[PDB]
Parts: sequence; structure tokens; C-alpha cells
Amino acid sequence: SSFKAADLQLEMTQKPHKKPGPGEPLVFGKTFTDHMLMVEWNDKGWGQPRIQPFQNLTLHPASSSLHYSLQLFEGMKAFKGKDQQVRLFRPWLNMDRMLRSAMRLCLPSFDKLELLECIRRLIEVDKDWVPDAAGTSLYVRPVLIGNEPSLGVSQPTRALLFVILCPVGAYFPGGSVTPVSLLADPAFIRAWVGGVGNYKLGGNYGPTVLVQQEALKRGCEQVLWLYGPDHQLTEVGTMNIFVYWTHEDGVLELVTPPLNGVILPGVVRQSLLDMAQTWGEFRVVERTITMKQLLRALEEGRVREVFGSGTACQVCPVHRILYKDRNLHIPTMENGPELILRFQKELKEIQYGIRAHEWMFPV
Amino acid sequence: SSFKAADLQLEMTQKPHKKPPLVFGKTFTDHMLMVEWNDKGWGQPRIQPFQNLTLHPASSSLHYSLQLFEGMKAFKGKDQQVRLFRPWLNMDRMLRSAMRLCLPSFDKLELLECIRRLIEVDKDWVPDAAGTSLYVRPVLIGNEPSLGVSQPTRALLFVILCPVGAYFPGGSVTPVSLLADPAFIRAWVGGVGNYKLGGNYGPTVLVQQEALKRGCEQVLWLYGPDHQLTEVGTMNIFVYWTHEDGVLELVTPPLNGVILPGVVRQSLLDMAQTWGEFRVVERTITMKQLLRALEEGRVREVFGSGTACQVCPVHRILYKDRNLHIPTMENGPELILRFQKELKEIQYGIRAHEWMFPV
Ligand SMILES: Cc1c(C(=O)Nc2ccccc2CC(=O)O)sc2nc[nH]c(=O)c12
Ligand SMILES: Cc1c(C(=O)Nc2ccccc2CC(=O)O)sc2nc[nH]c(=O)c12
Ligand SMILES: *Cc1c(COP(=O)(O)O)cnc(C)c1O
Ligand SMILES: *Cc1c(COP(=O)(O)O)cnc(C)c1O
Ligand SMILES: [Cl-]
Ligand SMILES: [Cl-]
Ligand SMILES: [Cl-]
Ligand SMILES: [Cl-]
Repeated sequence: SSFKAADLQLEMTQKPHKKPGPGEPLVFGKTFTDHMLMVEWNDKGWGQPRIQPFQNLTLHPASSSLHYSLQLFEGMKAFKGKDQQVRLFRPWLNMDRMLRSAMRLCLPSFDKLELLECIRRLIEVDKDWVPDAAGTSLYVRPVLIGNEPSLGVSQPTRALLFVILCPVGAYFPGGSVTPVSLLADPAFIRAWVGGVGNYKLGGNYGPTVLVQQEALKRGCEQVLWLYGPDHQLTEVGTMNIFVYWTHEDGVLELVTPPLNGVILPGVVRQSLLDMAQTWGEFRVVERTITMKQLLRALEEGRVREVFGSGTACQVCPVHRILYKDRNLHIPTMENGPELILRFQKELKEIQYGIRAHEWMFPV
Repeated sequence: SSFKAADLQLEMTQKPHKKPPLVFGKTFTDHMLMVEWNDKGWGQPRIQPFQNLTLHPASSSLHYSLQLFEGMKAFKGKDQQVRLFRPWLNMDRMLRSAMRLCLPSFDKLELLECIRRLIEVDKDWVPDAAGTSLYVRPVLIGNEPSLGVSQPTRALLFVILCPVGAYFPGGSVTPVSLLADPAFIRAWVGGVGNYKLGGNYGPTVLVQQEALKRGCEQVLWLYGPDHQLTEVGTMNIFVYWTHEDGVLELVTPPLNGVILPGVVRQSLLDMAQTWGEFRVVERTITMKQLLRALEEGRVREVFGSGTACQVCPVHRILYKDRNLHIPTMENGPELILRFQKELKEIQYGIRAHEWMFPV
């Protein structure tokens, strides 16, 4: 059985460090809060969870986390409203995803609600680290790793679950959408049907570093991940992809690829579908999108906006795709971008507690 | 640039562990190699007592799988002399893996010499009973304390050693049965299956469990709509058969992106080519080709190759819920035994060979 929040052990720090100031620009992900969550698993089950001072991990050099990538992570944001209340965005969905990732790598199960409560308690302890300036947030990074001291390629009998926290400044410095250019080269494949691209596993990210460098060398900012003989658009970098257009049947539509194995089921992605479906103003579908369809829609002036979704920026416009040595101008910014702006506005209102919503989990 | 073996620092253990049954991969020797890389380049390499790693919780090795490894064996002959099998090839492969993950390059011969010195320090750990060896596990990991999905500015290269028992205890070769289900995919063209990266292995644990549930020891990894045979577990696959053109041949899949280029694999090709007794070819092999050849009695032996076992016969493949009998063992298995014997004689120093690197 799972670790329990009722069993939480707490150790407050004695060497708190300076919090970064809002005036200094932060590169993402290098500054951490004072405490962390740690829980250890062995064949007899989970130990008691603990909130402890941020500190190093001590791992056996044969730890399967480091040899066979028995590792997975999550990523979600907590937001502090003007009322000073801290709230997590739809964290239940992150817990569901984390558990699915754990089962895929034969890592131990845990109770999703017990972990969520332990994370709440951690953020509570480090509440002062949650910034409240516009467009700022606290990024929460749960990790589960195998930790068997053995070179056998096997299900581990030991594991570690920890959570660390990282305050974040504004993704769009200035407070306004900045479009990105994408390299679409079918030679690079992020994930395959039957593979593990639909789980947030460490192994899906390391191989992308070189491909992202290649995008930069070709004058693009991010990678448009193509899949199959028909060059399906799957994801943009570490963002889910959305296209807002009049479809071939003449109907105004928001489409994003379906969860058929090569798509990471984004929490923001699900939220944009939920939100747009609720409005009931245009068709909202999950369907494959091909480069042939995009090329045709662009030539016929049917595309309004293309954008990525994710925790990192919420919604990110795309203005250009480099495909088969040709630049495709995507007219997103010449169309408002109305839908992008609307999503950003309504997400912000929910996230910073301007309007109450069941999507927000209060800390 | 590179760390230099000339700068190697040695610190001997003050708490030596009692030496050695042996389940693979759980027993380690007294010392390890460690080298750190940061913005000032590579530090000096050190041999230190076996000990835990201390890693920042944001270390990119644990979040984005910036990790790769190697595996090679040292063997102790009757002359008590220890020798590594074709280690230059492992160094070449390690460097290819490092470049693929944007990890720092190093000089292959400098690493090789540091590894030689490590094994030398722990030489009494190398067993000398029949079929036994010392397994050498170099690892290179990213070590940036950042959640950015980026090329690291810090890294760690370490090497640990395991004594290993006989793969076929008692000497008799025993075949493996395979589950062949196209639902499972190990790697894809445009992926990273041809590098020895940690990320390729974690995902196979659940698949292997499913094979065992279906009463099979290992996974036959199929690829493409034509069900190309790619690998057997973590072994390269060979088929010894009379081909459709009437010619007796040894075939293994080509290095087209989904095949990890094994050192033993390359060695079997080299050895068979040297014999000049039958055709040796790298060619795609499909399940339909295999089924036809089996129906027509053209298959002699099917086997996997790898550092773990050198060679391992296959006698059964479960495909589309049907058991395919592979007549490997009924055929000796003559070729498998021949490869096994020659490799053994080379590895334990019974016959001189440039493939062996003395420690
Ligand atoms: C969260 C985040 C970044 C990131 O790399 N995230 C990430 C990491 C691994 C896999 C997927 C993702 C995608 C995701 O968080 O949406 S870069 C970044 N820049 C500014 N502000 C942010 O909040 C931020
Ligand atoms: C080396 C080894 C094993 C292993 O799992 N190795 C391995 C690990 C990760 C990727 C590929 C491989 C394949 C390879 O070493 O040939 S299991 C095993 N059992 C008995 N004796 C051994 O020497 C042995
Ligand atoms: C994390 C991630 C996303 C976005 O998921 P959110 O839950 O919306 O932050 C999209 N694609 C990939 C490949 C990812 O790793
Ligand atoms: C390590 C490995 C092999 C065998 O390589 P050798 O260098 O012969 O030990 C084969 N296939 C895969 C997938 C591997 O990881
Ligand atoms: Cl899914
Ligand atoms: Cl060689
Ligand atoms: Cl190759
Ligand atoms: Cl062996």
C-alpha cells in the first residue's frame, strides 16, 4: 500500500537561501526552493514521506535510474492570486499521468491523492517562494526513479519518489505572445505507435537535444515532430499542437491530434479542448493532421491560427514552418491571434483566482 | 579536449569487501573510475573506492535520460593473465552514444588506459573458472542541475566492475524461446535504437514480463509491416540457413538504424568471413522468409549474439499464437558451438589474437 500524508515527517531548513527577486531575469529551471519531498520504496512497500531541506541524492553507482532510464517526471504549475491564495492547475490529471508512466516502467504504484496532499503540504511549507507578479508561477517537478543496485535489466525492488519546486518568471517577457518558427524534417522521429511517447519518461527527452540544436542551425526555434508516411503533425517541441482553420468541409474548426500513442496527453491540451467545447461556438475535434492538409489549407487561405500548448507557456503561436526546404508562412499573428488571445485570457482568469473554478486546487 | 590517463589519481579502499552462486550484476569490486567534466573541461581521472554518487536532485541524468553505458568483458586465462575483448570497439561505440546525447567527447585510448588501470587494481576480482569473466560497465551521464531540456555543461564518466559466473553453467548450451508480437517496438528508423542509451532499455522491462507470462524467455523484436526480425532481447540475431537462391549462408540484419551494432555481432561476421566456407551477409530478415525456410527445411540454426553469452541458440518462437520449432539444437548446433569454442579460445588466451587487449 501507498505512503500516506498522515505519516508525513517534517524537517525545516536551517540554511534558507535568498529567493530570486522579480527584477532579475531567470533562465528556467536552475533555482530551487528550500524544501523537497522524498519517499523511498522497497520490496516491503513505501516508507513514510518526508518534507526535508533541499539536498543532494545519494545513489548507488549501479542504480537502474542511471543505466536503464527507469525514470519519469511530472510538471505542473501553482499560481498565487492577488488574494495571496496559492492554487494548483488541475493537478489530479498530472497524478493520473504520473501513475500511468510508473506502470509503463514497472515502477511502484502509489495513491494519487496521497501524493497530491504531500505536494500540497510541501508547497505550503515553501509558500513564500510562490511569486505573484504577472505571468509568474511555481513549477512543481515530481520524479519517480528506479533505484535497484543491479545491472540486471529488470523491474526494480527499490525506488525513490521526490518532488522539487522552481519559481518561474514570465515566459513571454513583456507580457505578450511571441510566435515561433519550426523545423519540420521527417528524418527525426520523437515517438512511435507501440512505443512510450505518450508517457512523460526521461528517455523521450534526451534524444531531442541534438534535434533541437539542428533546428537552431537551420534558423528555426523549435521542432515540428512529424510521424508516418503521411507526415502527420504530432507535437511542437514539448507542446501539443492545435490548428484553427476552416476545414475541407467548410466548417470552422479547432483540431488537435488524437491520443493514439505518439502524443503526450497534455493537461493544457485537455483544458483547451474542454474550454472550446464548452463555448460551443465552433467544431472541436481530435483528428490527425497531415502536412498535405496544412499545405492545402494554407494555399486556400483557410488557416487562421496554429499554436502549441503546454505548462511552459500555456499557448504559443507559430508563424513559420520550414518543410522540404520551403518556408510556410503561418498567418497566426495576422489573425489576431484571436483564439490564442482568448485562451490565454480565460486560462489566466482561472489560474490567478480572478474567477473561481473547479480546475483549481487550493494549497 | 580529454582527461589523460597520465593524470590518474589512485585511492585504495580501506574497507575491502569479501569476494564471492552469482546472479548477474549485483556484486561489485572494490574500486571504480570517476572523471568529472564542467566548464573548465575534464578534471583528472581517479580510481577511488567503490562508493555512492552524490547528485543534485535536478541532475539532467535523472530527468531527461542524459545517460549512456557500455558493456564489455575481461577474461582471466590459465596464465592468470587478464585480457579485454576488442575494447576499442566499445570505446568507439561509447563516443557515438555521447555525441548523440550532446555529452562531452573524450579520447578513446585515454579512457581505455584508465579502464586498464582500474581492472589492474581489482585484478584479483577477475574469476578464472570456466565461462566466468569480469563485466566492465562504463557510464557517461549529464549532470546539469537544471530542469532545462538542454545540452549539459556538466557531466560524469564512471566505470564499475562485476565478476560474472558462467552463462551456461556446467558447459551445456541451452536455447531460449521467444515471443514475437509486432505490437512491441524496440526502436525505429529515425530513433536512437542503434546507440547504447539507457532510454532504450527501461521500456523493455514490461515487454519482457509479458514474454514470461506467455511462457517465453525473451522477446523477438519485430519491425515494420513486413515483420523484420531485428534483435532477440538485448542480443543481435543470426540465421544460418540455405537461402532461396540455393546458397548456404549466415545472415544478420543490416545496420539500418534499429540494430545496436554489437561487438560480438561484428566479431562473428569477421570470423565467418575469415573461414570463407559459406556466404556471410547483412540482409533484412522477415518472419515470412523465416516461415518459408522452416517449412522448406532450409533453416539450420538461429541464435543471438552479445557480451552476456557470446552466442545463444534459439529453439522456439511464439508468433501469431503458434509455436514455431527452430531446429537449432538438432543441428548440433554445429555453427554455434564452433563460434563459442573459437571465441573462448581467443578470450582466455589459448590462442593468440589481436582482438585481445592485455591488462
Ligand atoms: C516549464 C518550462 C519549461 C520546460 O522545459 N518544460 C518542460 C520540460 C520537460 C518536458 C516538457 C516541458 C514542457 C512544459 O513544461 O510545458 S521551459 C520554460 N520556460 C519558461 N517557463 C516555464 O515554465 C518553462
Ligand atoms: C552482461 C549480462 C547481462 C545483461 O543484461 N547485459 C546487457 C545489459 C544491458 C544491455 C545489453 C546487455 C547485453 C549484453 O551484455 O550482452 S545478463 C547476463 N547474464 C549472465 N552473464 C552476463 O554476462 C550477463
Ligand atoms: C509535458 C509535455 C507536453 C505538455 O503537457 P502539459 O501537461 O500541458 O504541460 C506536451 N508534449 C510533450 C512531449 C511533453 O513532454
Ligand atoms: C549491448 C547490446 C547488444 C550486444 O552488443 P555486444 O557489443 O555484442 O555485447 C545487442 N543488442 C542490444 C539492443 C544491446 O543493447
Ligand atoms: Cl494516452
Ligand atoms: Cl578490435
Ligand atoms: Cl549503426
Ligand atoms: Cl561469456
